[PDB]
Amino acid sequence: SLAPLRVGILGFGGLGQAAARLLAPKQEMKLVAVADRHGYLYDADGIDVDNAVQAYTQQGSVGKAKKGQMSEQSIEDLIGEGEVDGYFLALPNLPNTFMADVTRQFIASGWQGVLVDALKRTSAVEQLITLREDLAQAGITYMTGCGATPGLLTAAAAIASQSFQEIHQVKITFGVGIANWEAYRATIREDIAHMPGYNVDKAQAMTDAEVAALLDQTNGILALEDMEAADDIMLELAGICHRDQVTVGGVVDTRNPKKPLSTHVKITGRTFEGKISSHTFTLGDETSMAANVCGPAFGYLKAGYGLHRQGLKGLFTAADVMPKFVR
Amino acid sequence: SLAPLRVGILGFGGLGQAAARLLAPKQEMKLVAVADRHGYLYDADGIDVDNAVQAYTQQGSVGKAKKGQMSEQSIEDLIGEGEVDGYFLALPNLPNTFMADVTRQFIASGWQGVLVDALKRTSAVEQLITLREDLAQAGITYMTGCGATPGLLTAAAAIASQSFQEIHQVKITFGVGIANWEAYRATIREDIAHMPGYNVDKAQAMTDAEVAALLDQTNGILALEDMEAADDIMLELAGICHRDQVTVGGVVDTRNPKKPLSTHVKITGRTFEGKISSHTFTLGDETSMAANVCGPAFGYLKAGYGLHRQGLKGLFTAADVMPKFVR
Ligand SMILES: *[C@H](CCCCCC(=O)O)[C@H](C)N
Ligand SMILES: *[C@H](CCCCCC(=O)O)[C@H](C)N
Repeated sequence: SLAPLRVGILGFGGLGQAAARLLAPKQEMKLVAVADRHGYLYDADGIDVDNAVQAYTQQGSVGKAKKGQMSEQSIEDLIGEGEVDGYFLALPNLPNTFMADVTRQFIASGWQGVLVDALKRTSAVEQLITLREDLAQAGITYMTGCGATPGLLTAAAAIASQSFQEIHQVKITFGVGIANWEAYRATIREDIAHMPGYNVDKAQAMTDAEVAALLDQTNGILALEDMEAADDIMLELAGICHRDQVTVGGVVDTRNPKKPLSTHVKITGRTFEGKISSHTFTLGDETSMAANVCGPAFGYLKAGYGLHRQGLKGLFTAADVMPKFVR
Repeated sequence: SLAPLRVGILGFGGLGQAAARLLAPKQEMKLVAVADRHGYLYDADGIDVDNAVQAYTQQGSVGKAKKGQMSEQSIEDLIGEGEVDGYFLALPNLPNTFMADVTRQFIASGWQGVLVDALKRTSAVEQLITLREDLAQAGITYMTGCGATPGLLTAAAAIASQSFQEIHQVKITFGVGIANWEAYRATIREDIAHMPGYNVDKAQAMTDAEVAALLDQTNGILALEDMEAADDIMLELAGICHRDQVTVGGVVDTRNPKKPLSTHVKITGRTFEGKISSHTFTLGDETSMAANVCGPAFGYLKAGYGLHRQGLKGLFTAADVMPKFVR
């Protein structure tokens, strides 16, 4: 609180903006750094989040904020300009190697400290796993899949698993209600890619005409099933179950702020007594995606710094470490 | 699996017996050591659990098992006789300093490795907190309150807390159905001590006449409220909330194996968006007390060994560390 963790956010779409708002009341964490594609903002005294959001939404980049710098190498620039202890990578993984490529930038820069992502797709977390020794040698402590799911729900399953001799199934069912289309339309193609007959390339190339066309066919509801979702490999690496016993689905209602169903994870297994049973972890319907992604993300950044300060570098998942409550 | 964790159990009432049964199918953990008040059993090749339970239930001590040694200093003897990497302290805290006194024995012996308890009462965990430097200097890694509650539910609350700016309440409600009076009547006074107008001294002095008298007044139901329960100090030490915002209650049905209500923990707080909401973690009704106490206990022993192998000694609670799934 005399010595808060100095943190940055890379990416300032809806998620990074929400992360900035979440950090505002924190005593022991201070936002000093934001970057987007076209500009960055450093302030060792703490970001003016109102000014950064104005700049981004009104002028298209935080580079246009007071103290903002326009730059086409915004991330390269920001890394070198300021004392930052940990970054939240609130970047869409677009192209599908970008998170790994931003991370390769961090490795290349000679910067050390904590990185946290809220990656979703198994194949994305697999690219970060390939970098675990590169990260370790660099002196980076990297927390992967530390959002809502993967993240919060993955940790809940890892704890719930302790009652069982054998895990049979981990089933994640999420709900999202969109309150502000503005701070979502940037990322809707990420969700549509999981729709039947879609892939990341097909979703990303869609026009708003095609998006509105698709959404009108279901009153703005995206019912997603058997998603490529890194909870599977994270629980597998944690020794809890095989990735094939993990299934992720959910509902995003693009036309209602109200969560369309209660986010939960159900962990089914057999106990040492041979009894088959299930634990369920259910999220409150008034906890938003932002709260359930960004809250854990900074809890893992804080846990990560704890690991970093004890000399433990490399790659950790949300299934591997207990997140620390941030005040 | 070529090199399993060699573990012991101190105390062989219903809980220690259940812990022995839980370890039986494990590949990467091997039970080598049991002790009770009047005898001990060491076997580096792995305990015959059938023989140990026969001896205990039939002859009143594992000292009477094959390879068993009768001894009135059973714990002092066992510690010195065998290579054991971690012990589960499945001892009733009777008298109320016994767990701390057994732990002072471990500190005095020069033995190092992992200890785990399933203590319940705040004041008991407070006695272990006083010993944290003694433990560290001794080279012991001590995992306290690593049962069902405290333990599993405490870790669930620590994870659930990450969605919130401020915690308002953590409410734990547990159910226990007693299947076998035999493996419970030894510990029923532990639960009765939490009944209205009772304390530990009054409960412990009760005759079976007085117990049966009390139980007949409620068809064998013990409805317990605002218990002295270490989940409060564990979540406080974890920086999550004040101990006064933690409340523990539940129901033990002494006359039915069926769990009388679903064990759950409800975490209420305010999100960064100012919204009040609750997460709920609910246990399966066919997960027994044994599974939900002993499963986590060995998950924390395994996590503890991981901490020990990286040179981290002293005192950890279930709120502080992610338990590791034991195969
Ligand atoms: C990513 C998943 C969001 C999880 C929402 C959980 C909740 O807040 O209850 C979306 C689908 N892009
Ligand atoms: C200790 C508490 C047991 C917790 C039971 C939880 C469950 O298995 O659902 C007892 C009251 N002695």
